[PDB]
Amino acid sequence: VVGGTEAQRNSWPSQISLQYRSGSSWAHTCGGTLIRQNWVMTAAHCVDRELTFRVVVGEHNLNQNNGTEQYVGVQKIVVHPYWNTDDVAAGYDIALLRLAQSVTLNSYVQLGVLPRAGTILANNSPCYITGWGLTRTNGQLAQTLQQAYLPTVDYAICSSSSYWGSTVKNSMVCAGGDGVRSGCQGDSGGPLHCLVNGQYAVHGVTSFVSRLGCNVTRKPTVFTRVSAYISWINNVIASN
Ligand SMILES: [Ca+2]
Repeated sequence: VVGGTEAQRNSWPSQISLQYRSGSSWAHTCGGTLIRQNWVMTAAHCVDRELTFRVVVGEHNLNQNNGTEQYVGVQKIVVHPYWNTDDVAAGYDIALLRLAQSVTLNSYVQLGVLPRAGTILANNSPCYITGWGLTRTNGQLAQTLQQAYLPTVDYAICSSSSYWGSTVKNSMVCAGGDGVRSGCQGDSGGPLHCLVNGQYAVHGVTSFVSRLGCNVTRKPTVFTRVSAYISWINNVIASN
């Protein structure tokens, strides 16, 4: 997260850290959202490679023991059937991970609230992006969970020539673009929490930013619109 601030520890309890094994050590690569005690929602491009993955819930500081963490392996990876790794702009950047064991829900670990199917947010709706991703373009990961206020930019405006143009689809959500705050590498797969009817719901899965950089004016961070995949998500969890 570029231009963010440290989140209160465990204030976004559904946020998870997706890590892969590199030799005898582990490295954070993406964010994700705990949607069931044994299911995590993340981006398809995060699990495109054949690596050994593990999920960490209740995490805050990646390098220190916070006394709230739970580590669990990944038993199954279900990528959306239309996902095309060579065309992130085509959409479908979403994947569901079945955890090897069910995590224990508590003060630091809770399920994320998903939107009702088809829900579209009005322009400039209040949302927050969270993650341990780079704090600057071509920079380094954040040690502690970061958050940044990132209001939405409706489709009509985001898909115009002044912003992303035809690179964005109606199956995506755009947020930010103020040139100061944005998601960045490492935030991928993470949530976009938006205030709807008094509660924060996960409306987006961080997908991509401009090749020019993370925080670019009129180049909002783009997210997979969760509300367009509710039926798919329910069908996978109900038959797997
Ligand atoms: Ca920690």
